[PDB]
Amino acid sequence: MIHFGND
Amino acid sequence: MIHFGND
Amino acid sequence: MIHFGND
Amino acid sequence: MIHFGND
Amino acid sequence: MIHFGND
Amino acid sequence: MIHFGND
Amino acid sequence: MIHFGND
Amino acid sequence: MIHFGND
Amino acid sequence: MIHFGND
Amino acid sequence: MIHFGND
Repeated sequence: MIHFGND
Repeated sequence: MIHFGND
Repeated sequence: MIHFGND
Repeated sequence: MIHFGND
Repeated sequence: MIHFGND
Repeated sequence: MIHFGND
Repeated sequence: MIHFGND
Repeated sequence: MIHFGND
Repeated sequence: MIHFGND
Repeated sequence: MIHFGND
């Protein structure tokens, strides 16, 4: 997985 | 998965 | 899956 | 699936 | 402007 | 403007 | 401006 | 501006 | 996994 | 500006 952004 | 954005 | 946007 | 937009 | 998607 | 989609 | 996605 | 994604 | 952003 | 991602 790749996440660009805040949790 | 790829997520561009906040959770 | 690919998501452009916020949850 | 591909989603352009917010949940 | 708001863009959900690639350029 | 709001764009849901690729350019 | 807000951009969710790659350039 | 806010950018979620690569240039 | 790769995360660009805060938890 | 805020950038989540690589240049």
